[PDB]
Amino acid sequence: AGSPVGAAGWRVDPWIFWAKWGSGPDLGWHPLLCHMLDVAAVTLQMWRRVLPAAWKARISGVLGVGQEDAERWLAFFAGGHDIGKASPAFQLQLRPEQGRELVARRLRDAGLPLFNARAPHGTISANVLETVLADVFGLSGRSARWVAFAVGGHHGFVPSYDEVRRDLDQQAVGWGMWDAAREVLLCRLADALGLPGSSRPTVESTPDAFMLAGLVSVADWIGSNEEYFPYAAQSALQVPQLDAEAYLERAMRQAERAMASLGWVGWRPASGSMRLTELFPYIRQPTTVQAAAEELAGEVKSPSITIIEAPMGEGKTEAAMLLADTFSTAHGMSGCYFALPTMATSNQMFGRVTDYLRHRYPEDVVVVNLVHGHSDLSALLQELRQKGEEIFQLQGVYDEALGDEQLGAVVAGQWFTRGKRALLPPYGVGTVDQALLAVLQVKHVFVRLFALSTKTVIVDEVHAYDVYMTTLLHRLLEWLGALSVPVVVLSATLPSARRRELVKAYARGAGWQAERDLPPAGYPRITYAAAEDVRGIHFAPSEASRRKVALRWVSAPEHEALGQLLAEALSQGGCAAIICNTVPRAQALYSALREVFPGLAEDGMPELDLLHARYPYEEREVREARTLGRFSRNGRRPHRAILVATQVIEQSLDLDFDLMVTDLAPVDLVLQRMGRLHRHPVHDPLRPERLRSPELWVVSPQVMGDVPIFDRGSASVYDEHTLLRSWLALRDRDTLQLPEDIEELVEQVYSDGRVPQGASEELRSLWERTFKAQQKVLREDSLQAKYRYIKGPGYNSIWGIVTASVEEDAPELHPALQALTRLAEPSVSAVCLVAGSGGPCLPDGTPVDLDTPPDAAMAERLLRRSVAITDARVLDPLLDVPVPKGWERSSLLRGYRPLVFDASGRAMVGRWIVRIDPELGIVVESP
Ligand SMILES: Nc1ncnc2c1ncn2[C@H]1C[C@H](O)[C@@H](COP(=O)(O)OP(=O)(O)OP(=O)(O)O)O1
Ligand SMILES: [Mg+2]
Ligand code: NI
Ligand code: NI
Ligand code: NI
Repeated sequence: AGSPVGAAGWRVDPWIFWAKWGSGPDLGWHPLLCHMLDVAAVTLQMWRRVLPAAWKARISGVLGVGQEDAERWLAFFAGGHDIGKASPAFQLQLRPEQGRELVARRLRDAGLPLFNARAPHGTISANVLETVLADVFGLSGRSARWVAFAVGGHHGFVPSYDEVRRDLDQQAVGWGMWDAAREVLLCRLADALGLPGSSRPTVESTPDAFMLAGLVSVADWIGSNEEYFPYAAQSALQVPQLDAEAYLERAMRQAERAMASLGWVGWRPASGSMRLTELFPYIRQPTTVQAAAEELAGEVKSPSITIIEAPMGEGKTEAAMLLADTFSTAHGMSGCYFALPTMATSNQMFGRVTDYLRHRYPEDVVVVNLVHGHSDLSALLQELRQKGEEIFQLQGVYDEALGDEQLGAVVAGQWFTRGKRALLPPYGVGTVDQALLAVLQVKHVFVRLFALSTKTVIVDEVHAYDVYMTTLLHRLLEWLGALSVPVVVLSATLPSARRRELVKAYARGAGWQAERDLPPAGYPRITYAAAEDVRGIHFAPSEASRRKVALRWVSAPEHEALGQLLAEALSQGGCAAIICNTVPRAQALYSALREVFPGLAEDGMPELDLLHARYPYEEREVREARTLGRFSRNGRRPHRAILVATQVIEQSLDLDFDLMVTDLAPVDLVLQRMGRLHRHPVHDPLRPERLRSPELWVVSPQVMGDVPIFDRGSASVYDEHTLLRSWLALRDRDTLQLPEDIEELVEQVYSDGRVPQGASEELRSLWERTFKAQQKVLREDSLQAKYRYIKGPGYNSIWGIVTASVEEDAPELHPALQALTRLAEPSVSAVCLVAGSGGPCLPDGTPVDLDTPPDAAMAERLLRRSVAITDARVLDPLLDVPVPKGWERSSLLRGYRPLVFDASGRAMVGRWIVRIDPELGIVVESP
């Protein structure tokens, strides 16, 4: 520091600097030191009221200090996140319309030099902390640099090394008097936290600092809510006179109230030492997999991965929740995230999770988990309808890459509105995609790693096709292993190579130097892996799982006779499902099937029904509720019904069907679809005699010679070569011998064996060609990994864990990078409206003002019309439609495109016609 500073300069007065500033009705402002005390207070309350004890113990172990020192120091860093706001570049950012000259004269009175240079405040925070944390606070240079970059990454991305130590203007950061000012602020915040003269923490572990950045981001978000953290200054004209400690106390109580509103407090484990029959009253005699799980439960270690492989319908989820209960009770990991399969809704799972949660936690589960632990939109809607202003609302989030403070407040505020919100609460149910996003190079990934770090992860239903086609779960397992996160993976069946690479990934993250191989065990089995311990527990399949399943084919010439086949099969009655690989095929087959089954069912709704994601959300709620009401284990089963549907039935849902028709798919997916066939024994006596023998109809592809010709939709959804392997594995079967044939088929298709089996040359050509295509895809993804995936845990530099496109912002996320990695289909969110005078209107029938943000009621009614279009034909033209100016400033409606149908229910989008059918849902069609 090259500028001498006199005592008059050291008088400074800390309170003059601002961190938050008002706009309209709020003429006041928030002093920077107040904001730092607020974020530190939120960190303290997190440590004392939210975080699981195992997390605090482990982080205290990494820090090398006791839990008290770890608490005050983490609070010090998190409060130190905005230290760079004390720079000329940020203080002069103020709007001229809102008293910028007043702040200018106020700084000038202190004697601070002024400069017009501009830099993001977080990079400045890294630039100052990397030196100040060492030269004053006595931390090692590595810990200082690590805390500096991590804390400086809080608005989206950790700064690149050049951003902090090369391109950064000195005039932007300031020096001399500014350094004395920041030194004063940091010393006062530290004294308020009681840092002297406690032993200095070691922060040299890269992954830990990385997730800690996510903790800091969440803390700043909590401090950004003006309802719980009102600005201390009542007007720009005057600087408040404050005692830092009393303000810290008030900030702590406010933090407690704010986090209490989010339902993070207070999940007391309330042990306890419960058995499986107690947690789940509905089960009398536990299934064999649950028995082996109950036996394993007494021997589990704090960080370990479990892989459960049992036939579908055997009740693996209760075993997973059992191990999770053992983790929360006996190992201090009181939190869990239930990672659902991508096509699954959270609804049915959430009730099971709630029913388990009643046995371990007080009735706060009613007042907390019901609205906060749910990922899907219905909970957000009920939270909107409920009094009062239940949704968390941010303001004054100064993300430089967005155009203004409130815009950044909206983008950050999406974390409390979008499905990713389910990640935040200690118990949450949601898609596996939210957890898989943690390894992508996207905004705020460290927030995801931080959320996952505090909970055991339970991956419900893993498919072999997914683990074969992508590395996402492997990388997530590496980072999960680094964070000492317990993991349970449910699966109907996996190839041995897949289990090997998964356990290898979690072990690689764990740092487990032991290289001993996984013990062999017959199917069904439970793999297990702790530090010093590794197990392969085989167990006898339940006798109910021993069934022969008929496998009939319907060839393309017979395909139009398929409805007549449904007539001859269901003539005696009985439920039946028909899975389709794509929405348009489902709509078409349904339209064809309407002629065959006109009749109403006993429940007063038609026996024929359709289900897919492409509906306005309320209609989706109706059809989903009707389906779950018909075909669940306890539902009012119709004497006869037919349900055409996509793969939304294929995953997670607890449905039962007397008969199953399905499109060709990779075999693990077909079996997963087949798990809904005769799933519940209680339904056995009442089944029609024609359907008493389980039977699985598969839709055959057109076959020129011996060469299959897959339909374009399935070809676009699934890898073509895998479909070829599956069709070859299934084409000669007459009967499936469960449960061994499950593992047999899956280990046949995904394993090394090439079986042309002496067929035609053209088929060999199709084989080699489709395989070359698949390998070209996998290779191309492997070569683009630097631009897509974050560095693994063993990477040494805290910077460069995420490189480009840093601070865009905010880069996709779901529409873009999600698609290149095939994590999910790219899509547009849309709001179905109707045309009329005065612009777009709701169907019933009130006008919408697109120019202003919606009120919560109107936002709810608008969200009820929402739909996630994913069709390639109209996706781009829909993106070209601007998001209306009032919506992008709303966290509830950012990224949503209005979709104005006419009275005919038609709308002109691109060359294509979009139409909103009462039965078919949204329908794309050529004009
Ligand atoms: N021990 C049990 N005995 C009898 N029924 C049980 C038992 N445990 C759970 N069930 C019920 C609850 C569910 O409604 C139904 C299916 O359980 P479930 O956990 O969904 O199996 P699963 O998850 O392994 O199937 P899948 O592999 O297809 O996802 O059986
Ligand atoms: Mg399951
Ligand atoms: Ni900030
Ligand atoms: Ni801040
Ligand atoms: Ni901020």
